[PDB]
Amino acid sequence: GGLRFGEMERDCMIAHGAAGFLKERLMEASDAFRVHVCGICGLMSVIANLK
DNA sequence: GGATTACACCCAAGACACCAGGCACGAGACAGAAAAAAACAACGAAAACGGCCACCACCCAAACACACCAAACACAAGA
Ligand SMILES: [Zn+2]
Repeated sequence: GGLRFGEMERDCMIAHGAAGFLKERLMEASDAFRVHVCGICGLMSVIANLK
């Protein structure tokens, strides 16, 4: 498994002002995903066929 | 009446529904409700007996008068 980067760790990163490190811990070191939203209704009901 | 009560990490151990009355269909019986007839109200037609005008005579009502009684100004008495 992986180690939990909990809420108090986020508080310490925020105190340090390290925004890029926080974004990288929570996205690229974890469940990063790409979704499509509708520019009109703003719901994730867009049907994307990428191929 | 609800709702919240440290943070991170390690390990082990058990279960991962079974079994029982309701829906459908599955058939009777008085009750939810429908059909009928006979004693219920009235009206048409005949019978004779109760109701209305006479006739009628005896009992209650009015007039006359009697004596009797209740009563009312006032001459007299009285404080
Ligand atoms: Zn849309």
